[PDB]
Amino acid sequence: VRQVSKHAFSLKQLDNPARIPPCGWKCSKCDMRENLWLNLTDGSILCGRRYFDGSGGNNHAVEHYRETGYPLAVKLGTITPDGADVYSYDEDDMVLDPSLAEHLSHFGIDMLKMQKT
Ligand SMILES: C[C@H](C(=O)O)n1cnc2ccccc2c1=O
Ligand SMILES: [Zn+2]
Repeated sequence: VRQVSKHAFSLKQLDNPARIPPCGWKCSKCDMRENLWLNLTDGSILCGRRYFDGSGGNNHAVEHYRETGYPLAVKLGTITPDGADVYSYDEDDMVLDPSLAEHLSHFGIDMLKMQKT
């Protein structure tokens, strides 16, 4: 392998004061509680793409990307002190965010307190 996102150091985050718990997240837009992605620009929590067999998510995170251009999302439940799964929609890859700890702090998340799913 994963390479540093071209957005890791230039990302401009919006001020979103909503409290984000350490576990038991929900899609803002549906019942989903798995394949939930936190968009690092706006703090939106939304579900991953639908699988070919119609399982998986309801496309809410990717729809939000197409509407906004906000490129980086981190998969809740993968955040450890060592890192997380971060996807970049405009680079179409799993990427490194060496600023991840800051990006998550901005929305009041402590990486040392999040729980592995
Ligand atoms: C976050 C995003 C989604 O599901 O909305 N996502 C996540 N992982 C991927 C892995 C490979 C190819 C595409 C995606 C993707 O769109
Ligand atoms: Zn959803």
